[PDB]
Amino acid sequence: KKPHRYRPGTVALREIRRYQKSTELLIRKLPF
DNA sequence: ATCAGAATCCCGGTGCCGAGGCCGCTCAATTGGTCGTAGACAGCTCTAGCACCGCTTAAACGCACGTACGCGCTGTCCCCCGCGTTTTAACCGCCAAGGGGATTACACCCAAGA
Repeated sequence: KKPHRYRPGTVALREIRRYQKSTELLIRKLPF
């Protein structure tokens, strides 16, 4: 059985929704 | 149409540092009184805004015809989409460099200061 693999476009929108719902700082603290 | 699959939301559960309630003053807010000038009100004016006519004309709309920018569809191969391996951004215990107590056996005698 071939392992699960999302088509190009699903995880992108998932990350869009996740980062639009949360307001945490996306840039790291020490490098900035 | 239909199922297997990893990804996502809500519920026991918990406790802790952030959110919330209380006390003493004391320095800012309040009261009362004396100056007082910038603000409210009346008056003159003429310039500036407003409405309308005479004569003029380049600007704006409808007509004629096609075309080239506008847009759907096709062939390609590409470089991101996504998973697996450590690693590089720091985080975390024993070497071989010196600073020091210790010694010069055991028992006895002589001399000379506080």
